[PDB]
Amino acid sequence: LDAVRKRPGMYIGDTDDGTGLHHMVFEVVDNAIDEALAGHCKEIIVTIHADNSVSVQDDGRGIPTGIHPEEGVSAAEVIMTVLGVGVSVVNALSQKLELVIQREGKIHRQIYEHGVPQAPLAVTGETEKTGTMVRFWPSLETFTNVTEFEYEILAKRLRELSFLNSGVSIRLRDKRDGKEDHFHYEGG
Amino acid sequence: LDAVRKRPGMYIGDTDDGTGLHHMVFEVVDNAIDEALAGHCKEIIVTIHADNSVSVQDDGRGIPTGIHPEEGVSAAEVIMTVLGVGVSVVNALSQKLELVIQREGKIHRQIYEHGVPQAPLAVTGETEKTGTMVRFWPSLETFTNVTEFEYEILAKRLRELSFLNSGVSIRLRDKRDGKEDHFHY
Ligand SMILES: COC(=O)c1ccc(O)c(O)c1
Ligand SMILES: COC(=O)c1ccc(O)c(O)c1
Ligand SMILES: Nc1nc2ccccc2[nH]1
Repeated sequence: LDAVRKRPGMYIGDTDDGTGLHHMVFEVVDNAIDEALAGHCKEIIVTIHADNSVSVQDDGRGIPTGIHPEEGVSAAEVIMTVLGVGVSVVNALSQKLELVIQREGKIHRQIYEHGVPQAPLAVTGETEKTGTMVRFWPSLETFTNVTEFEYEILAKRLRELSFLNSGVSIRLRDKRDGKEDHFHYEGG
Repeated sequence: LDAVRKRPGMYIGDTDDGTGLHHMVFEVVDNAIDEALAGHCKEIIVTIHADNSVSVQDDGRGIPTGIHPEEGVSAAEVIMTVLGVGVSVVNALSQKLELVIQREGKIHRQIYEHGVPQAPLAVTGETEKTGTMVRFWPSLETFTNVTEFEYEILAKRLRELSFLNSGVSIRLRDKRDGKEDHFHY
């Protein structure tokens, strides 16, 4: 990920005017939609947390967790740490990123800071559900001037996205003020 | 550098008991000694600064600055960012590292933060002098418990090095309390 770290703007867009900041969310959402589309229930939830982190979760299959034969780490870690621009760009430019994967009856958890995993992906428990959750805190060493998420920017885009992605339920929650929206277009 | 950032302990040594912390200095010192050995005056100066950083300077020829033909960045940057363990390890585990190279009539400078160059190596002025200087601020995200340099730990090692590298003068200065030593065999 050092190539992204060296020139963040070339990968995410403008890091000073808020456009790159919001691009972080939309990159994660694109992955979540892809996950949601492969399942039959298809729901994603985007939450703006009070600490100005954002989490995106889907109830899909859960991204793969098995050890990659060549890389020697979990598939999820490979996706997060090897160079849409890819979620690895978001990970690189996040001061913290939490990953939770529910798959095959197991809960997998991992934490990253500035793209660096704090430990290997670990099975911490059991679950009856499936899905992936990523919560990230944009790096304040990279994102300057505009550092807080604008609800309207997210809601507008998620609304547009719902019409292209039929059957996918999209929820947006702002924990700073309690605002909620639900974008679900059932065409097709 | 992510392999280093991922398992700092495996590259530099224990990051909680002060071992790894001091090894950071010794890695830089190895490079400085090599550089000093190739020069005429043969002196390195190791300084513990009051803000808990350490600088190591030599009066050697200056490490190479030209663009690496294959990597496409300065040779110094290649050495600082591509995997003794190598100074790239120190760079990766330093929240800030400042590099100054005096060579071929010019002064060159570069800043890194957590091993990431903030800009390319750049010519900032002219000079008659030659040598290299690295000042590094160990990352406190990595180094825990023992975060302050112990003078005697540095002095002990530097003394051993002065006997082995007998033509080289080694100066140790502590700007916190003014203690200093001069190892020369
Ligand atoms: C590559 O997959 C991801 O990074 C990813 C997938 C699904 C999600 O719900 C999410 O928040 C992130
Ligand atoms: C690659 O060389 C170095 O990293 C290096 C060389 C000489 C020095 O005086 C120093 O502090 C560092
Ligand atoms: N604070 C901070 N910034 C970083 C950039 C790259 C790797 C680790 C880092 N820790």
